[PDB]
This record gives sequence, structure tokens and C-alpha cells, in this order.
Amino acid sequence: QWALEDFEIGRPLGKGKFGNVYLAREKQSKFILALKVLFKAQLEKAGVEHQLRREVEIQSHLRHPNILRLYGYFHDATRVYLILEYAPLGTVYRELQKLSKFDEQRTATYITELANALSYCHSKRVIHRDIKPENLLLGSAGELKIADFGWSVHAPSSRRTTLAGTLDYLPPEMIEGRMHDEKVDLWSLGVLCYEFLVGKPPFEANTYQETYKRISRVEFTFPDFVTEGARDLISRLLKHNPSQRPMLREVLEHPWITANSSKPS
Ligand SMILES: Nc1ncnc2c1ncn2[C@@H]1O[C@H](COP(=O)(O)OP(=O)(O)O)[C@@H](O)[C@H]1O
Ligand SMILES: O=C1NC(=O)[C@@H]2C[C@@H](c3ccccc3)CC[C@H]12
Ligand SMILES: [Mg+2]
Ligand SMILES: [Mg+2]
Repeated sequence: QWALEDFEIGRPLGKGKFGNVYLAREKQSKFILALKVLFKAQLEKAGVEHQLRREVEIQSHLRHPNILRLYGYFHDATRVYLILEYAPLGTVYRELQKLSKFDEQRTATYITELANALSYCHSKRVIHRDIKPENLLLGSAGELKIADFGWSVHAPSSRRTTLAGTLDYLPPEMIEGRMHDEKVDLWSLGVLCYEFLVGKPPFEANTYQETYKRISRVEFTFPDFVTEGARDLISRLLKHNPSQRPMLREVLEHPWITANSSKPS
């Protein structure tokens, strides 16, 4: 069906490890979208064909306002192309670099949108496993959208592939290569809530080895300005034992969320 000839390419939207993402317009319809480009030599070297198939299969069947759409894909002997919904207000990562920290209303609103999208995902027993600011995009009304399903799977699961970059958003059971489930996403939600309020993630360190240590031991502290309600929620989510982490419904009904969020369940 689709081919590169069908699109006019425009400015670079971003770069990932494999992904090189461009603004693009479909020639016949003038439909504006995002084209994620992956090089076959790099995919083959890393041996990550299976993740790319998962990304397409999982994310193309999901339908939720707070999850980025994937429309299709094609390939052409040097490259693979994913056709994505364009997110015009960019990444949460960029927004955090701009403002340094988010206030409580902004934070509680993003956490609600995130928990809604995750609740929908978990109801199909899909776990995302790579929730972090560079993979959270913003729609035309500033609404949050989860993207980048390259690491997603069905629960329960072990890990069959190497952790490339940052450990900062992963739970103890994942970094120790143990069996894991849906609760991995709830831990990441806690890490994000902290980073939104404070400006950096709670286990951040100078080396991989010590970040690993802070995570496995759950060693984090709060700055004075973080309020009691925020502390209660973050402490509940960052539990070493997965079964002690709350359900997404309990997150959405937490008093601090309901007091500060501007969006409903
Ligand atoms: N649909 C989109 N709209 C706008 N920007 C995007 C979109 N998809 C990706 N980006 C930008 O490109 C970056 C890499 O995309 P991603 O799909 O996360 O690649 P990777 O799998 O390599 O991490 C994102 O962090 C973001 O900056
Ligand atoms: O040559 C390929 N390496 C890959 O990783 C791709 C897997 C294939 C594929 C099929 C469906 C969805 C996503 C990717 C297409 C062919 C290339
Ligand atoms: Mg990414
Ligand atoms: Mg990826």
C-alpha cells in the first residue's frame, strides 16, 4: 500500500535510539502526520525486530484519547516507516526543561490522564514498561498522550532483551531481571509524579551502578516544598513489593489527585 513517494517530508520532530521522527504530509489528502524512520541495518544489528512488531501490533489496536494512534507502516529495503498521529505541542520532557518544575494542578492533571490511559491498557493486560517524559506527547489541547510502545508486552513477563539506556524509571523487579507484571507501570507513575513536582527523578545518580543501588534499596527523600498529600501518593507507588502498590482506581481517587486535577476519571 503506502510508500515513501506518497509523502512530503518536513522538519525533524525528534530522535530516538532507532527512531528518527519527521513531520510529513500525505500528498493526496494533505493529511499531516508523524513518520518514524528506522534503519534496517541497525534493527538487524541490535536484533530488535520482535519489539518493532509488538509496537505496531499493540499500539494499532488501542483506541483511547490519551494514547497516541498508529495508523500503519511500510518498508523499502533500507528502512522501516511507522505512520503516527502527529502531536503538535511536543513532549512533556521539553515542557519540563522549559519550566524546571510543574505546580500541583499541572502534575495532578497529567497523572490523571496517565492513569486513565494505563487503566485502559491494563484492561487488555498490556504493560507499557517505558513510561518516561520523552515518550509522553501533547495534543492540540495540551492533553497528555502515551507513545513509544516499543517495549510493551502482555503480562506476566520476563525480560528477553538488554536494557540500553537509563535505569531511572524501572522498578526493582525489572532491573534485577526477575519476573514482572502490570505493577511495573505503577512504579513508573510514582517516579514521574516525583519528577514532575521536583524537577528530577528520585533515584538519579552519576553512574549506572549507583542508580541501580538507589532503586533496589528504594532510597529517595523529598524536598521541603513537596506537600503531605503528594508525599503520601508517591510513597504508596514506590513500594519495593509490587503487590503493595495501589490499583489505578485508588490512584484516580486519591484525595490529593481529586483536589488538584482539572480532569476526571
Ligand atoms: N507523533 C509524534 N509527534 C511529535 N513528536 C514525536 C512523535 N513521535 C515521536 N516524536 C519525537 O521523537 C522522539 C522519538 O520518538 P520515539 O517514538 O520515542 O522513538 P524511540 O523508539 O527511538 O524512543 C520523541 O521523544 C519525540 O521527541
Ligand atoms: O527487515 C525488517 N526488519 C524488521 O525489523 C522489520 C520487521 C517487519 C515488520 C512487520 C510488521 C510490523 C513491523 C515490522 C518488516 C520487515 C522489517
Ligand atoms: Mg522513545
Ligand atoms: Mg523504541
